[PDB]
Amino acid sequence: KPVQNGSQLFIKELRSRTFPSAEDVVARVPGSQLTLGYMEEHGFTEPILVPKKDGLGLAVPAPTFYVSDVENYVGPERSVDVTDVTKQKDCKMKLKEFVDYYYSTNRKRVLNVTNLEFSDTRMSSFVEPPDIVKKLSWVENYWPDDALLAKPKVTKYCLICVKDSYTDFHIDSGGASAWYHVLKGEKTFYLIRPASANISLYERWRSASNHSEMFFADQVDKCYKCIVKQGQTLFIPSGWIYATLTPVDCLAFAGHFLHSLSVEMQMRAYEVERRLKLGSLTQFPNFETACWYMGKHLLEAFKGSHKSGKQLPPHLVQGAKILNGAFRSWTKKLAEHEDELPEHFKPSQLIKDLAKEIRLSEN
Ligand SMILES: O=C(O)CNC(=O)C(=O)O
Repeated sequence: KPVQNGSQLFIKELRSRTFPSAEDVVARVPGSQLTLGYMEEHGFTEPILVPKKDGLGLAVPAPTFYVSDVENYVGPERSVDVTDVTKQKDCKMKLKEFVDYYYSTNRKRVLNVTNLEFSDTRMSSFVEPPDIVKKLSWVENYWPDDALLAKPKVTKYCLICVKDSYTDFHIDSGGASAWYHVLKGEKTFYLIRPASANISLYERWRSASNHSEMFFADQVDKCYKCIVKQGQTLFIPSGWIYATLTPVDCLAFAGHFLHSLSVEMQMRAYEVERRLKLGSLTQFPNFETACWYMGKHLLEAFKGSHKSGKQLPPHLVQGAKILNGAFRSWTKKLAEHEDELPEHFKPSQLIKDLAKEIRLSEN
């Protein structure tokens, strides 16, 4: 039976299939313990489920917030990306038209909105990302408020998924990490660890002509099933390959971020991404610019290291090496990389300044 990913038959079969529980890799942590200390101690290599919002500093509206309200705050005439799940093709319509669809009592289509970034709408002020995200995020920490280049617009997403909707396996753009909060309903995540062969398998799969006919989880040793219920929050680490299935109508909020715990994986994903040459819809805008700002901050931290005699932790120094490599790669090359370079940056001087500083540290 040659079925397509996201088809009614596929979903039907996917619902009945058995998966190792995410009990094996996903840590349950109360909102208050999810601190910079916790993250630094553990290294954010595994998904984290926070069952209850308390202590997260997450701000969301009450579950009494319906799809019709989203239409009201966002704007019924706003253009929105809509995935037809069963075709696995994307299209664009008015929010009001999707809403009309959502409230139909005989939907003949399976349609989701998963790309709706609402930072530029009246709905923005109803949602604030978890404090830990603000703490880890490169953009939040290191992208100046007065920058000439617009911040990456990936901070506040509203997701509206109907029953039996499916998003196929993917790595988030930029190897970015993610938080997902389920406001109403539930969402099932299928989580695959970014072990080196898994990433390599994922690239070959995603680049195969007939990937939409192949269930990726069939190719890996372990694909963990994680149900995220109403009121719960999931944090997905850099590089994890995941898909989702929505067992009932679901409303969720989400955001993407880069952080210093996963410099290596972030660059890896980015490289996979630039090879696949796909997407251009869910892409992490100005990933490279965020890296440039981080390079600057690093050079500024290495230097402060001389006034402190307090060397930099190994993972930052190794981050420096990775970013410097990427910097060298993007420059003297080539003609589109320049478009992501922040004002008043001297690419050549930063690179040499960082190489020396890394040199000094190792010595
Ligand atoms: O639909 C999905 O599960 C994938 N979601 C996204 O990448 C996002 O916008 O956070």
